[PDB]
Amino acid sequence: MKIWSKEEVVNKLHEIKNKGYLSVPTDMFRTDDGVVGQILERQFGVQENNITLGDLGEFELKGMRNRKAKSNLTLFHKKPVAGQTVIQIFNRFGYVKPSSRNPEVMKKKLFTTIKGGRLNNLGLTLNAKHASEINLYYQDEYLSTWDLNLSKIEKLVLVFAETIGRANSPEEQFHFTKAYMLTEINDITSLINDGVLVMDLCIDQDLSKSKGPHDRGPHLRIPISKLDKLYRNIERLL
DNA sequence: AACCCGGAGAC
DNA sequence: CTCCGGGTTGT
Ligand SMILES: [Ca+2]
Ligand SMILES: [Ca+2]
Ligand SMILES: [Cl-]
Repeated sequence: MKIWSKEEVVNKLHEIKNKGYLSVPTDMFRTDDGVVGQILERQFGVQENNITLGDLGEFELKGMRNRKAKSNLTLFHKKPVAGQTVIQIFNRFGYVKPSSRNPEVMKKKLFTTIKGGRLNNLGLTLNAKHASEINLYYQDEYLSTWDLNLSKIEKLVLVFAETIGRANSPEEQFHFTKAYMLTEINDITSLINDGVLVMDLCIDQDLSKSKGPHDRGPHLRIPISKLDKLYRNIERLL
């Protein structure tokens, strides 16, 4: 694994921007929102996930399309340590609905954003006692507990891409034009409780093809507009 | 299994 | 806010 110095990251980001629009190799294409991140990883020579460290060593690397209205940033995934499993949650709260991409395919889905301070429309909410005790509730009923490790996201390199071509098509291209270094992370207990950080569940199941469920892992996420609540220092790199 | 990489539109 | 995907890794 290469450990990238800050100066090496800054230099590489300028080189990447100077390359202009980057294309998706045919062998890579798989109708995938995450392709922006795969392309960015290639530029940094990131060959596999490391269980211990952020992609670049000291820093974790994240790419995003620069949409006018931006989806949340996914920080990492983690299964609950205790209580109901994600599959047990899916069994109870999932709902039958056609695929959004292919209307002829029937699915069972649970795509829901859960946060502190509020019940969502499915009755789900979070609270936190410590960063190591984040609890999922349905109304006043305790379901599950997460013990989250934030080590890998202590420092981030976040890079934004402009796009040309249809989203998730083989012709989509990416020009990485802006980047930020985010450091000095805050304790997350209050951020969970106040609904700044959120948890997404992203489980579905292809019923038409008689397949088993696909749990993508509970996602800890944050809106880009609220990153200054998570990190005390945000520096423009590119 | 349990992680990895990321999205959209309505009001 | 509700609602939404594509993978590989570890057993
Ligand atoms: Ca990684
Ligand atoms: Ca990453
Ligand atoms: Cl689980």
